[PDB]
Amino acid sequence: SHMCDAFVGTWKLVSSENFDDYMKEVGVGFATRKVAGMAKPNMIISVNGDVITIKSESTFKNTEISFILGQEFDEVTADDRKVKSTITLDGGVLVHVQKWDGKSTTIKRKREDDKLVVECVMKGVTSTRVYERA
Ligand SMILES: CCSC1=NC(=O)CC(=O)N1C1CCCCC1
Ligand SMILES: CCSC1=NC(=O)CC(=O)N1C1CCCCC1
Repeated sequence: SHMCDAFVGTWKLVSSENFDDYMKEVGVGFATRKVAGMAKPNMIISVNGDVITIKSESTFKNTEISFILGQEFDEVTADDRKVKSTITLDGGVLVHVQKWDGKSTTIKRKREDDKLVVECVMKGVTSTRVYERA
């Protein structure tokens, strides 16, 4: 058993704010922003030993990352950036940093009440996305 337990399960998007703006900041093109912004993903978090898996399933894309906390990995994002990612647990929050082309973005995932809150930041543009158990 582990503190990451609080994240495990199947989650459904219930609200999004400022995500088109965040995606613009990151450099996502118009057509991708439109189609990804329409997506209503289900997000499946699981843990097997030290390996955490986060899967997103939507009509836009079905993606998945697996990782060990603190240990860099290379990720291809749904908008086709090739980034170096590191995810750590800080004070109960999963902190995901992606670095590419001298740029960086941080994605925080946290449990608040019965929700899983996703906060995405690029420069000083923040987007908040709220998920509930499916
Ligand atoms: C735009 C949909 S993708 C997505 N959306 C979210 O709001 C949270 C989340 O973590 N993901 C992905 C990221 C890549 C790994 C699998 C999950
Ligand atoms: C909520 C995290 S956003 C995110 N995280 C990733 O780890 C991969 C990825 O592809 N994305 C975005 C990128 C913009 C297009 C929509 C998905």
